Parts: sequence; structure tokens; C-alpha cells
Amino acid sequence: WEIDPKDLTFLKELGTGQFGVVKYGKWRGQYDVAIKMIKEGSMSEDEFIEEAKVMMNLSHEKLVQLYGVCTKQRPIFIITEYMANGCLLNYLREMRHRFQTQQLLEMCKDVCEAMEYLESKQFLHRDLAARNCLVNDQGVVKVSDFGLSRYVLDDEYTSSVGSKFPVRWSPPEVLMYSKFSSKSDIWAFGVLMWEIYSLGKMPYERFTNSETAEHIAQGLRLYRPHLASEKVYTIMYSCWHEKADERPTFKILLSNILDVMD
Ligand SMILES: Cc1c(NC(=O)c2ccc(C(C)(C)C)cc2)cccc1-c1ncnc2[nH]c(-c3ccc(C(=O)N4CCN(C)CC4)cc3)cc12
Repeated sequence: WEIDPKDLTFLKELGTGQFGVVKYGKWRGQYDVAIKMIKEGSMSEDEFIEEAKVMMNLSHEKLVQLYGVCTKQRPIFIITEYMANGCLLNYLREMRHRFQTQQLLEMCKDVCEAMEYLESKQFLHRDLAARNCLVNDQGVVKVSDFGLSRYVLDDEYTSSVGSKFPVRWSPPEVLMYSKFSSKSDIWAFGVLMWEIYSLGKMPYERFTNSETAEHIAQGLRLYRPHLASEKVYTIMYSCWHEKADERPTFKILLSNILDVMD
């Protein structure tokens, strides 16, 4: 899994993430790569390195591939597949047109295929959201940074009352009991479907976290976006059942999305 850093050519800045600076470059003077330059103290590096092989073996066309690591210099590097059109959240917000409903469903289908693959490997994403999905040059959506949440060293992110914790993508059992399962990714996926159909709006925009939790407890959920048909809304709504066991699997959600696609 150890990539020779001499095989990397750093070419551009690609902004920052939870682990700091990310750059764009070439691997073997030919393949586009994103290179995460891990800020010292931001990550459980040893744990990530000892568990990374699992992640490098997660290969599906709709997952942003982890290619390898460079751990013999400061900072260490995580080398991944490069996505030409950046994160899905910015893509939805910056496009000028009102997306065709078929294209929006296609984004949902792409994410659902990646998630069905992760579910088949009993591998949780833990931070599924439009900000963690990327888009390629053909408008194909891919799921990024799956499982990396586990290696974050930052209480504002890892604590359910922290400023960076994905509260609005979390089911009640995560918020009350820290109980993660395949069903917490299902809940997050429903919120992601809502982000896609609302063209990148923040979920529960008018509510504080405590108002959101009270809205949920009373049986209220995110409203049906203008672009989502009643059938599409039934799919995202099924992800938010109060009882984790009543939520569908990604295999079932994919079958539902394909039926709506016709
Ligand atoms: C994934 C990733 C992260 N994210 C992380 O490290 C990270 C995230 C979450 C976590 C936790 C789960 C632990 C919270 C950890 C780490 C951070 C910076 C870069 C990238 C990144 N990785 C791969 N490909 C990329 N492309 C871009 C990209 C950005 C902007 C443009 C752009 O300016 N335009 C304008 C022109 N228009 C035509 C196209 C778009 C293009 C490409 C970014 C990519």
C-alpha cells in the first residue's frame, strides 16, 4: 500500500478538509490524484495505517478510490482518486439550471450503488452527506472519505454536541446513544437525497439542533422538495423511520430508485 513519493508530481492546491491541505497531482506522470497532506495531530495515523488495507481493497466504480499512502515523510500523504468537478454540495449550488429530475435521480442511484457495495462489506461510511460526495467530468457522483470519520482527532467533530458533528444527517439513536449501524448510514442517505432534490439547501435551515430533535420526535421530517415526486419522497422518507430496524437496506433503496427511473 506504500506509494513511492518520487512517483508523485504535486501540481495544484485543492483546498482543505478535516485533515488539512489537499493538493492535486500526477501519479506515475499520467494518473490524476488528490493528495491529502495530513496535518500533524489531526488524525489517528497509526490506526489508519494498520486498518488502511481494508479501505484500499474497497473498490467500486462509485467510490472515490484510496490508491495508497506515503508515511516516511512529514506530513504523511493519503493518495486518492481525483474528481474533476469537486464536491456535490458545491456542484448543486453552483450549477445555474434547474436540474432535470432524471439527472437528480441518477445522482441518488450513483450514491446508492456505492453504499450498497459498502453495506455488502459491512463497512460504514459514518459521514455520508453531499459535502462528502464528489463529481467527475461526466457528472457521475462518487462517495468519498468513507470510514475516515473513525480516525479524526477533534472533539468538535467526534462529539455529538460538537460544532462539526453531522447532527443533521444523524438518526436519533446516534444522537442519544452513540449507536452506529448500517441503519445510521441509511438515515444519512435519506438526508443526502433531500440535499440533492433541494439543490443543496441546508437540512432544517430554520431550526436549531434542539428544535430539529423535537421536530423529529413528533414524527415530523424534512419536507418534500419542489423537484421530488411523491414516489421519490417516499424513498427518502423510508430512511427516517424512528425504529432503526424499520429502515430499508441499500439493496432495497437501489431497487426502489431503479423502479422510479423506469
Ligand atoms: C475529498 C477532498 C477533500 N476532503 C477531505 O480531505 C476530507 C473530507 C472529509 C473527511 C471526514 C469524513 C473525516 C470529515 C476527511 C477528509 C478536501 C479537499 C479535496 C478533496 C478532493 N479529493 C478528490 N478530488 C477532488 N476534486 C476537488 C475539486 C475541488 C474544486 C474544484 C473546482 O475548483 N472546480 C471549479 C471548476 N469546475 C468546472 C469544477 C470544480 C475541482 C475539484 C476536490 C477534491
